[PDB]
Amino acid sequence: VGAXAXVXWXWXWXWX
Amino acid sequence: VGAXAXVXWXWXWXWX
Repeated sequence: VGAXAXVXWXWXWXWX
Repeated sequence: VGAXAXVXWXWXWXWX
């Protein structure tokens, strides 16, 4: 949860 | 996985 892969911004879910 | 809470750097596990 933050940034990278998973939740937050980047890839996976959320934004990015 | 990246930064924040969980895996990576910050809090949880890894570093920080």
